[PDB]
Amino acid sequence: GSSGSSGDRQFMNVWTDHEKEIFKDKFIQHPKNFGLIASYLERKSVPDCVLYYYLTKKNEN
Repeated sequence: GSSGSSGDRQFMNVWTDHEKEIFKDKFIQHPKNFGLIASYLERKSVPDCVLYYYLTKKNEN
């Protein structure tokens, strides 16, 4: 990983590995806090991450 910013100029709106890692990184510290986890992920919003929490915690009751 030498080249920092290769390009990816195209607008890509999809949860990527890099993102996921961040979603959890903070979660551990400030769990149940979408206000922060979102602050870091500018590309994403507050009410945008709240969903993920469910997706990962979606079971059949």
